Amino acid sequence: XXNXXYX
Amino acid sequence: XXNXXYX
Amino acid sequence: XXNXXYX
Amino acid sequence: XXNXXYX
Ligand SMILES: *[C@@H]1O[C@H](CO)[C@@H](O)[C@H](O)[C@H]1O
Ligand SMILES: *[C@@H]1O[C@H](CO)[C@@H](O)[C@H](O)[C@H]1O
Ligand SMILES: *[C@@H]1O[C@H](CO)[C@@H](O)[C@H](O)[C@H]1O
Ligand SMILES: *[C@@H]1O[C@H](CO)[C@@H](O)[C@H](O)[C@H]1O
Ligand SMILES: *[C@H]1C[C@](C)(N)C(O)(O)[C@H](C)O1
Ligand SMILES: *[C@H]1C[C@](C)(N)C(O)(O)[C@H](C)O1
Ligand SMILES: *[C@H]1C[C@](C)(N)C(O)(O)[C@H](C)O1
Ligand SMILES: *[C@H]1C[C@](C)(N)C(O)(O)[C@H](C)O1
Repeated sequence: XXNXXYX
Repeated sequence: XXNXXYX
Repeated sequence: XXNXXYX
Repeated sequence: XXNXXYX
């Protein structure tokens, strides 16, 4: 990761 | 809000 | 984004 | 003010 979310 | 990110 | 805030 | 925006 490294991005965020939430999915 | 309620979503996340990060932008 | 493009909106503002703050939430 | 105190809120943000932008309008
Ligand atoms: C990103 O979100 C995860 C899940 O809640 C968390 O473990 C990290 O601390 C946070 O930075
Ligand atoms: C973003 O939201 C996640 C999930 O609740 C949390 O773990 C992080 O600390 C927050 O920055
Ligand atoms: C939020 O956006 C306004 C408008 O561009 C800027 O003046 C602020 O510094 C920023 O926090
Ligand atoms: C809020 O946005 C205004 C307009 O750009 C700015 O003057 C403030 O510095 C900022 O905090
Ligand atoms: C992150 C926040 C969210 C998008 N509202 C969710 O609860 O649906 C997701 C599972 O976690
Ligand atoms: C959230 C995580 C990210 C997408 N990697 C970023 O660091 O670019 C952003 C500023 O914050
Ligand atoms: C932006 C301005 C605000 C709406 N007054 C707040 O302080 O509550 C928020 C956290 O940030
Ligand atoms: C703040 C950002 C915005 C909502 N995109 C706008 O450019 O329309 C407004 C004038 O300023």
